[PDB]
Amino acid sequence: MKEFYLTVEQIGDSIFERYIDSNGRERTREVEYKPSLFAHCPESQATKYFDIYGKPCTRKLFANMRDASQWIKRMEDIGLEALGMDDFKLAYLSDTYNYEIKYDHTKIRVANFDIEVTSPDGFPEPSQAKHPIDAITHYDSIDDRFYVFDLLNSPYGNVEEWSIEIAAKLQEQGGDEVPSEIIDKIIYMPFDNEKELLMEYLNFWQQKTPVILTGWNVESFAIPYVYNRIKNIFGESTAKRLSPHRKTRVKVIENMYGSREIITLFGISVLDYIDLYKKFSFTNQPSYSLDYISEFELNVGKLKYDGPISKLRESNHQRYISYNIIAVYRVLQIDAKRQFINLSLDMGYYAKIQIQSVFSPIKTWDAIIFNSLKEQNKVIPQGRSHPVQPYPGAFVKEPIPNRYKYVMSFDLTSLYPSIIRQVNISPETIAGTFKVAPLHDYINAVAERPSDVYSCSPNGMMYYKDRDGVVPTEITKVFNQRKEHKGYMLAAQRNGEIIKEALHNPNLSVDEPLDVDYRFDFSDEIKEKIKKLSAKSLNEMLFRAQRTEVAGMTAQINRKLLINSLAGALGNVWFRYYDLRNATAITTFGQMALQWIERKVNEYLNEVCGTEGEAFVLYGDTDSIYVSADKIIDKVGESKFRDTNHWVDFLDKFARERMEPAIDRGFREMCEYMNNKQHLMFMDREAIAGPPLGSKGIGGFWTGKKRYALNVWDMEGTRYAEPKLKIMGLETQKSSTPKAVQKALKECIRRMLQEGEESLQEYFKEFEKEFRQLNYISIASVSSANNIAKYDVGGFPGPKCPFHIRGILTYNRAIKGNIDAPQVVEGEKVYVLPLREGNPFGDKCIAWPSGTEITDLIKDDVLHWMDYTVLLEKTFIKPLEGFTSAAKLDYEKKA
DNA sequence: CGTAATTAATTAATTG
DNA sequence: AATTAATTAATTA
Ligand SMILES: Cc1cn([C@H]2C[C@H](O)[C@@H](COP(=O)(O)OP(=O)(O)OP(=O)(O)O)O2)c(=O)[nH]c1=O
Ligand SMILES: [Ca+2]
Ligand SMILES: [Ca+2]
Ligand SMILES: [Ca+2]
Ligand SMILES: [Ca+2]
Ligand SMILES: [Ca+2]
Repeated sequence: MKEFYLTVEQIGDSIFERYIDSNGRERTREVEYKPSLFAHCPESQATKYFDIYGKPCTRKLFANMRDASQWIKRMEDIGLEALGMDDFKLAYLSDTYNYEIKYDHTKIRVANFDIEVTSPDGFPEPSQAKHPIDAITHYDSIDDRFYVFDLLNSPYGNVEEWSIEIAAKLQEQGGDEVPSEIIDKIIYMPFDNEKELLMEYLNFWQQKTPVILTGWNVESFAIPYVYNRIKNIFGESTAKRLSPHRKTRVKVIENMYGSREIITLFGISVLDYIDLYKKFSFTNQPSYSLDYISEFELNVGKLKYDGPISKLRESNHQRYISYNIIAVYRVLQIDAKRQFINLSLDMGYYAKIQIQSVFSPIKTWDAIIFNSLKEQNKVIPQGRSHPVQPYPGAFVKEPIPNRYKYVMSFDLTSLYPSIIRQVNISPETIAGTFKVAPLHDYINAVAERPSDVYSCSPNGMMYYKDRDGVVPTEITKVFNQRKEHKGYMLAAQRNGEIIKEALHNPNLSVDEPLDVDYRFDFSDEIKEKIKKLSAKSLNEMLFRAQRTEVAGMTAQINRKLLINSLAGALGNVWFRYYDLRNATAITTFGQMALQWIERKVNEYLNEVCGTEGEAFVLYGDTDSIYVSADKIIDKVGESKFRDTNHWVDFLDKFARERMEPAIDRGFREMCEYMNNKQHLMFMDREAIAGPPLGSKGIGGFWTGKKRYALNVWDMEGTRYAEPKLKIMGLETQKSSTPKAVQKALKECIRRMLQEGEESLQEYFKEFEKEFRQLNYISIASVSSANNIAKYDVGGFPGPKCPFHIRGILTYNRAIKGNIDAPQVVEGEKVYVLPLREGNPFGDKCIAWPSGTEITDLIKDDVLHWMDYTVLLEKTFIKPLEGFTSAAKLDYEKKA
């Protein structure tokens, strides 16, 4: 097998590399890498190195990395461009791995761990690490074992050994319910004192040094805590042994009185799973406790205990250790499902960056582009300083607020990267400019044809057609990868719905789930077999389909983010190929494409239909159009339909056979009009939406831009077994909306679109009757807590203090002089509740850290002073008022 | 050190 | 309540 790197670092004039060799064995080497950079040279100098603009460059080979770096500084001061990859580890990696990397994950040491620290005086700050580490569980991917380091004796208590027997038993049975599938994988090690525990953990770490270090919050708690505790007890050089090169860097953050740190461990790539989850999951969560995320992703129960966590070891060491192990295993479970580590390795190795650089689209693209250009013996430009400037983006149509009964939407395939490729937008493909007519004139095809020679964008930019830009070239490759995974995801999704259909009529038999790969559409033979399966076999198959869909979702949506990020990167001053003309070309072409196709669809739909000048396109946003289908249904006649699936079939056929071909012809004209390099504006039907046939449901509605709801029966080829609500922007979608309110408003929308006005009125009353009985957490608002210090005036709200900060300031006054009540962390999320006037908290609202029961000392008071009336009006009634007024409905029977 | 467009909620001040 | 502006948070794309 071909070699691949694990980690790369620059220490002085040396590159330190851990790698897998041709026999699949982990190795380390130190290389005195001699880098190269380039300067522009007179034409009269024969060479093989040119910049992206085809200007001649001469290579300077340096004795070592410091002198290359020194050369750059020198070139800045003179004002002469120093060209080349100035990040030397990428340059090194590009030389040492002169090929598409094929990697083997089973050889990569992936490690997650977490630690427990008992603290009788509040949060144990990693920067002081003054309390003993009393448990560590460290899972090693290569061994596939959980190494459990348990402290038996501590200042805060001497405890008995942990029983794997009791651990294994379910909680019903008085056990700890450690999943049976990992029981046999636990290697348990108790210790007499903290010193040998830590010493043994160090040697262990030396034997089994992580390449990928992960876990939950490990970068901000576990890593810095372990590092500092070992430092205090043993000394810094001993703590440096966590780096396989005995080098670390401590980053210090703020913070008036507060101080937290982040350790960089040279020779390891840290991918904190919270950070992976925030970047790659495409959710926004009310809370980021592992308990909250585990429940969300895996549907597992919260890790319940009695007393505060600072007394859990003391009172129930057994559960203390079991919960430590499970916590570690839950992250593993989440990744088994989400597959983010895998995604990181894929992207990292494709780009030839340090794996931890996947968090950075700019860094990622810089390497991809560098490698792509290096292969052709071309030289990359030097990074330049730019001022930050606002620039124009997408077009959003103003909709008429209303109910819309039948709606078909259409959306463009991967729009921005498609524009990049169609127009040939790249730093080196710029050809010139033309005189700019109003966008409106290009939309209406009345403006003069910009160029007969070059590929054009309505912002005035012209690009060469006769060669390919590095940006179109490299975005195309990732796009194709994205396309493949999306294919796998949609088939998995379609397969899911087939299984869902089959669950309506489950057969009474004893059978097994079928052995199938879900990334592929079921064969007819398979579909026949599915119709004779039992619910048990069907339900298990469904779970597997859904799991396959999720993996395909991860793979496709993150590749989409990467490619869409290149379009954005053109507008970030830190990107080497930053150019606002190129960013503008993309967005302005986009604005044209959408409005252009709006005109074309209306024109078409007026011809068929036999109408004159009706606006069929009700709404659009960036790359999408929403088409009122009422008149399409009208022509054939609503009474002509047997059931819902009949008119859904009808519209589906009409879009596929009539609309898409008319749209394609429309965009081919535009491409010719802009003289583009390649036609790639592909717009296909997305949603078919409407009320169930024969019902009083309204089907859908808009309140304004970026705010609507649709009852969808078919989504880009997936025919649902049950209609799904497509709700965008509305409070049902916002993480700041109370949990119970999100559900109530969703059922409200469901009744409106599927059942009608009378049904809505029934639910409203029922919810209102039950509101005061719901759990206070489920009805609390949520918000991020930024700038708490800015508005804190002696514990009281300063000028312009936001409601949610006011709440935090009310919290902080309530918990003064109290050690074991949890503190609100700057930047984190908080639950928020209104308080009735005359409350003893002295203010109108209170806030406490999200994902946690409010501390017992004031829970009783908060529950009693909650303003349910304000709460209901603010979070539930006001949003519904907006939905219903837009849809011309009443939530209460009007007098 | 991917982007812009857009909403809703809330504070301050003003609307004779 | 009802604006206009400014800030903050959170979406859609
Ligand atoms: C989601 C997203 C979209 N956009 C812009 C660029 C997209 O091409 C355009 C349309 O967004 P989308 O339609 O959401 O995505 P897409 O067209 O790029 O990909 P798909 O094939 O699944 O439809 O909006 C961003 O700039 N950043 C983003 O994060
Ligand atoms: Ca814990
Ligand atoms: Ca799209
Ligand atoms: Ca059946
Ligand atoms: Ca879209
Ligand atoms: Ca599509």
